[PDB]
Amino acid sequence: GCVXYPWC
Repeated sequence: GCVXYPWC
């Protein structure tokens, strides 16, 4: 995933 943006 993306650190800060787990919805990415």
